[PDB]
Amino acid sequence: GGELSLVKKVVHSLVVSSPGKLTVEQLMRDYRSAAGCTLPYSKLGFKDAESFLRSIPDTVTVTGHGQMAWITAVA
Amino acid sequence: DGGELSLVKKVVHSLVVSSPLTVEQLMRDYRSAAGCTLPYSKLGFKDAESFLRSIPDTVTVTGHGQMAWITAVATA
Repeated sequence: GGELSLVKKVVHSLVVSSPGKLTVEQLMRDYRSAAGCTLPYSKLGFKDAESFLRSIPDTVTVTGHGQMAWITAVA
Repeated sequence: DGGELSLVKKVVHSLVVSSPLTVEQLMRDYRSAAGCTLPYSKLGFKDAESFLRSIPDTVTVTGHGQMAWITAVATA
């Protein structure tokens, strides 16, 4: 019910709805357009998008580092 | 649909219960909290009131315009 839980569901929907595997920068752009606001990693306490995404392994998997790191839905 | 509306609702409901709101004040509190404008335009509505009237599970609108009064809707 909390905001973290709701953000995790939006991220998951965006990853699953992308046919091809996503980069951090593409997911970032997808969230900004679909929500009208930047992926809220800072509001949730993290220094950058990759740090937040690495904090939710129950939702996504991060492979690599930086803008071009891969983001894939949890198995 | 992917969960974006439910996230806007939760932010809005938190802001309304945490006041003692006009539509104007809700929009400034939303801007101050989320760092973005209340996304009524992206959701297809012509103004904030029309968006807020579209989510009666979350708020109720009394009056019209930016000075309409916004109150929270109780959970089950």
